[PDB]
Amino acid sequence: DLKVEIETLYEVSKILSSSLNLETTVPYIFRLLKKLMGFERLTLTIYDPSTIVVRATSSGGITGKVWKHGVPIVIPDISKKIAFIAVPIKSGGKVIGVLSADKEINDSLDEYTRFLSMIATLIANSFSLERKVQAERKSL
Amino acid sequence: DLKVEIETLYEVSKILSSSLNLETTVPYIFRLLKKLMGFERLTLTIYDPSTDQIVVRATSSGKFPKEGFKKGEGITGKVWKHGVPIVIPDISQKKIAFIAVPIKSGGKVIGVLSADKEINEKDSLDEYTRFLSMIATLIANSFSLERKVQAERKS
Repeated sequence: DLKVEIETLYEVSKILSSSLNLETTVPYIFRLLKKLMGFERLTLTIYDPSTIVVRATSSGGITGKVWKHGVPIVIPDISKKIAFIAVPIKSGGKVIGVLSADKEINDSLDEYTRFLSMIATLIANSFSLERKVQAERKSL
Repeated sequence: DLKVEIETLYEVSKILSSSLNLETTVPYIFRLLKKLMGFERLTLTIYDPSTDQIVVRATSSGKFPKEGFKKGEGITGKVWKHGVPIVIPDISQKKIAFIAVPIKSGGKVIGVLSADKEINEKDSLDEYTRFLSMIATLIANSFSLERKVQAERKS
């Protein structure tokens, strides 16, 4: 399965390195996470430091604490168990959003969390870069 | 093991996604492949299709021949232009392998990525080659994207 992880990480890495548009990119990423990793009910939200710029959701109140303290929250069993993961999207020193998902497990959960956190960080950077480029267009 | 490849891939992708400029990017990437994967004397060369001149040329840390070539680079002269990975498991003339993976965007190959690896019985040279390809593909994409940004800039 650790091979499937690299494959997924690599695939999302390609999507990002070739496109500076998160609002089309994210859906592709969710698709990958859902098809390979087996996530579900994925959801992302990113707020402009001024305030809510981006929002996406998967197909088919705890997040609040991730904004406050900017640390990964997890609940191994909501009631095989269904876990709920919510990692912080943080770049520029602040937390700018949260990435969440469900993952039915039998399996190591802490690994899925470490992974979903890797995506959140990659996404955090792309968002920053997309805004930097928009800034150049604004000046001109 | 794969746990190291994941971290390394994650680290390089965390760089490519932070800036468009390749010249300040590649340096960090080479420093990772060297300290995590155990590569060395890595080199990246991207050409201009029309003039066949060098657009990008980055080399890692370490001793390079007085002439700038890597012994392996001189050997595999412009063979990368076929879009196929080249490898010489031994460069004798522990083993020292040389890997050269093609950088291809927009269909055409536009450069090469090379690295030397001190292999042994415990590590597979075939796996390292596959990994260097992933990096080559990511680098190609960023190069492509930096040009698209440079284009919309002139307009």
